[PDB]
Amino acid sequence: KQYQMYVGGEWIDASNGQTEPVVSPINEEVLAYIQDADASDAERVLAVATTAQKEWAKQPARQRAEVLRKFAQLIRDNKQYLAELLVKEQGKLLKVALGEVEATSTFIEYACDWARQMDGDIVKSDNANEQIMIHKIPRGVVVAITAWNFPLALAGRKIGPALVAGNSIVVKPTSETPLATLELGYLAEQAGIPAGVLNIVTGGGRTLGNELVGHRMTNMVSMTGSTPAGQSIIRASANNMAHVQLELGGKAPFIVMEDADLEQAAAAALHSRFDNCGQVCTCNERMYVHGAVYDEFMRIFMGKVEAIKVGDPMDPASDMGPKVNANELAHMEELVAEAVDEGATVLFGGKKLEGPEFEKGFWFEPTVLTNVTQDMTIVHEESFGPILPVIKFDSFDEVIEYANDSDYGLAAMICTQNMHYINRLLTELESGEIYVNRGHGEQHQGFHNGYKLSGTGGEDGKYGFEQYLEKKTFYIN
Amino acid sequence: QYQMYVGGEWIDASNGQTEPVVSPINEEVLAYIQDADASDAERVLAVATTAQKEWAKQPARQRAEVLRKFAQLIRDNKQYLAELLVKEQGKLLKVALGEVEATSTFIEYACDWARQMDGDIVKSDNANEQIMIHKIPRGVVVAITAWNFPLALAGRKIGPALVAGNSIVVKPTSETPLATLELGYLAEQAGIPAGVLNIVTGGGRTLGNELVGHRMTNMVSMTGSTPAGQSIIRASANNMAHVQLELGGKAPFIVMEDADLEQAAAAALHSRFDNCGQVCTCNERMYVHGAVYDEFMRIFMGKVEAIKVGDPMDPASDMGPKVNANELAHMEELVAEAVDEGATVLFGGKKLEGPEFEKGFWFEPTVLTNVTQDMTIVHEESFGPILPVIKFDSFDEVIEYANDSDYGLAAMICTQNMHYINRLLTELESGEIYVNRGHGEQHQGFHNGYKLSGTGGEDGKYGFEQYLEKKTFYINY
Ligand SMILES: NC(=O)c1ccc[n+]([C@@H]2O[C@H](COP(=O)([O-])OP(=O)(O)OC[C@H]3O[C@@H](n4cnc5c(N)ncnc54)[C@H](OP(=O)(O)O)[C@@H]3O)[C@@H](O)[C@H]2O)c1
Ligand SMILES: NC(=O)c1ccc[n+]([C@@H]2O[C@H](COP(=O)([O-])OP(=O)(O)OC[C@H]3O[C@@H](n4cnc5c(N)ncnc54)[C@H](OP(=O)(O)O)[C@@H]3O)[C@@H](O)[C@H]2O)c1
Repeated sequence: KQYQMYVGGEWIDASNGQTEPVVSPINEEVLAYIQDADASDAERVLAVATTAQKEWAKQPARQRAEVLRKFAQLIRDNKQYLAELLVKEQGKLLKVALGEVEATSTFIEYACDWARQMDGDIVKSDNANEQIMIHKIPRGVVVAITAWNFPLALAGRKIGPALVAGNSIVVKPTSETPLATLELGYLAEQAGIPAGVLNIVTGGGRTLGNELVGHRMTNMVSMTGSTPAGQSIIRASANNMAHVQLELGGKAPFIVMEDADLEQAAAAALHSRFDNCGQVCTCNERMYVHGAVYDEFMRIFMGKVEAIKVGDPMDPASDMGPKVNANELAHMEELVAEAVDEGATVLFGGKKLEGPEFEKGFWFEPTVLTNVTQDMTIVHEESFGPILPVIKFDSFDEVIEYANDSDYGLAAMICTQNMHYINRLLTELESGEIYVNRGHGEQHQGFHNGYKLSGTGGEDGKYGFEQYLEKKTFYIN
Repeated sequence: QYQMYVGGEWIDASNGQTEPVVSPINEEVLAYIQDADASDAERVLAVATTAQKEWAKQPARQRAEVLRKFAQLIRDNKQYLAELLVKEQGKLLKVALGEVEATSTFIEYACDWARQMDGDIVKSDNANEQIMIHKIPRGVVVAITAWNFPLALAGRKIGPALVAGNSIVVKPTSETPLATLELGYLAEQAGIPAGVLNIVTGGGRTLGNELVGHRMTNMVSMTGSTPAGQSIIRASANNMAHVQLELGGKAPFIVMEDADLEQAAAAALHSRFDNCGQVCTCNERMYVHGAVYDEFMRIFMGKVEAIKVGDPMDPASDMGPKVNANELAHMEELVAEAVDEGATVLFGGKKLEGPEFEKGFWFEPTVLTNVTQDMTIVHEESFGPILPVIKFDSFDEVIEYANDSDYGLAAMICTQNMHYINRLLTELESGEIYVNRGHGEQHQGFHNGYKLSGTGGEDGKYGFEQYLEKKTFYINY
């Protein structure tokens, strides 16, 4: 099977003859080939997107919302096909995959509610017989770049707001897991999305993606991915000063205070690390446990970790599937060996799975490291896998300083029944997305917003949607 | 000789370095300033970070009252600060009095947003859960200013930054810092706590570059040339500070066939030759419909020939000097290049001659005619009293001409045709549009540039809110 690219309502090949394979993490089966365009394909799809946007913007916002609501429902109609495709290309549990498809639909349906919230401002002038008008208008062409952990939902997360607001979009999905995203091309056509309003091109992030983000025709970049790629895009955007909405890496601490409910805290900590095989940007990446509850907490928590069943993600008994590819599995092995080198203990796991049920695929054991000090690399380098270091602490001010000792500042989780600890978080905890007495997991109406190198400018909600519009100011005498 | 205002104290550059400040009127050395390099960035950032922690705890009404007092002290010393602006920058005295006033009203206007910082209570999809989105200060703001209105640009940024609970590190232009440095004295007089307002002087490419990329810089608000802003965007990859950058312009001034010619001629005259062309919204290319060209030009050239160039303290002067020798040479180079490309020097085009102008940097009001759209003077920002004039035949043509540009800040159009004015909203790629009047924006507006004219905009509601960060809480009960 070989996919094409969706450009201007047609299916076309990369102008270089290049393809790229897509490999299942479950069994290393080559699932399909995709086009592997390079920088020379950017201008065509941007020009097509530019032309289509002029007509799309003229459509009443209510019609745009009606088309996208149909698009989102067509996605829901094909939930089972798309979920099984996500399981095969990306490796997530089937039940998580079904949840990702639903989130794709709801990300689009949530944005449709903003179809009627684009009013401008009538501003009173200091000068007589004069009016100041501040209109909201589309930016034009949005470039949307996605990551592989939730590729389909990350696309809907950006398609929805961009098209509702009257923009056209050029989606460059991750090259690791683009197949389900490419299938949206056919549903876009079924829903009646006009030709060129939704484009899907596949190719190298550092070639095609880099050409798209700095291009003259690109008015906005919405991108999800690692911090180094986001930094490259920031540099590129100096060439066009396109608005950049970049949602990048995390190193979320999970803090268990002395007065936490240990059973609630342990279950929240368990899911927050091992959801999606650790491949969540809000994951519990470093667990801080107060020394007074350490022993009792860890006995509860470790009983949970040791019962995680790693297996085939179509098997309903599986609690954790494979890692997405060999590069990411190698990263697990290197983080573990390096942590042993700097003095840490491997309490559980810490190796790739052995045995007949796992000779194909990229399988890593749920891993807990102890005797970890704050300065070890595993406390600072994002893991994005099932590796959890555990650090003791003795006071709030101590763990706060640990929490902020980071280049990342996306998620943070804390379990405590002390309301004054929680109130100090507003001014003292340098994370943009804070969970109190529960695990990670954001909502469409929230604001997914990362401090420091976790991004520059948030996503979702009203403050995410508002970034897909531009302003135009009129001084009218 | 001036020092730098850091942490409530006055100190020298840690290198031994100083830099002269020269009057454009007579080339008199006015003062020496500190010429600090990158090695002074950390220290001023450290005391700003410390001072912000206590500043943000003050009730917002108290911060507004301190800033209101700061704004009135600036007004109290209007005559001293205006004459200082005249000597260091060369603007006309009455414009200098206006700039001082706009410095105070920039701050006073920002004090009105002191009670417009409410967060959001957001209904959760889950029972017994609350989503809270708080608005908080960003932290340390770095403020970089340009030389054409140095004191107002400072106040345009000091006002919103400090009202919102940030601290500020102001790096003024090295060409014209003196009046800006005087603010340090007034900040002590007003009771601004030590370290909330800091003023450091040094090269933008050394000290400024180190300030904008530093880990302690949460936001950059900068005004200046497009190449400098492109350097700041690249540097911001290192910290992902929010960057509010207000860069170059190339504003078209458009005279449609149905324009009130006398009204259009006067608005065009001031829009180009205000502040010797040193305004980012200046009329930089004049498009005149061929059907009114001769009548409009006879009216317009009459007004140009009446411009009196001379001493900016003399109330008879309508235009003062260019700011320095390099900017003056740029005037001579742009004219010579335009002639070599085929333009006519209809008027002016030379350094002023004769005794009375043997000292200082004096250039004549200059009009270039028989210009084609592709000449360099139609594309490269001049920022001086040079005006090319281009014929056109249709609205569609002049929209293409207007948009054929790397800049997209200001635009001016004179017409009676409501259909033309309505088409501007979708077809004219400028963020700040003036209809049947000249340039000049207002504090309640939104000063916003498309393309390489800047990132997000400044002033008003949407400028103020960029000085705030968000924090999202998912609180489970
Ligand atoms: N903060 C959030 O909301 C959020 C949510 C999910 C994931 N993330 C983060 O994203 C990362 C996920 O893994 P990942 O490997 O997919 O991230 P990645 O390697 O940085 O890839 C992200 C995307 O950007 C492209 N890329 C790489 N360089 C680029 C460039 N110079 N210009 C344009 N695009 C470029 C990629 O293309 P190629 O695949 O072709 O290289 C890919 O489509 C993790 O760090 C995770 O924390 C963030
Ligand atoms: N859009 C607006 O609202 C607005 C309003 C007024 C002026 N402008 C523009 O400003 C330009 C003229 O002013 P200007 O000559 O002063 O601009 P400039 O030469 O770019 O200088 C701007 C400021 O930034 C600093 N600079 C230069 N490189 C820097 C860097 N790599 N990092 C940090 N700072 C750096 C400068 O420091 P040093 O000069 O001391 O070395 C200076 O303080 C014109 O193009 C005009 O259009 C824009």
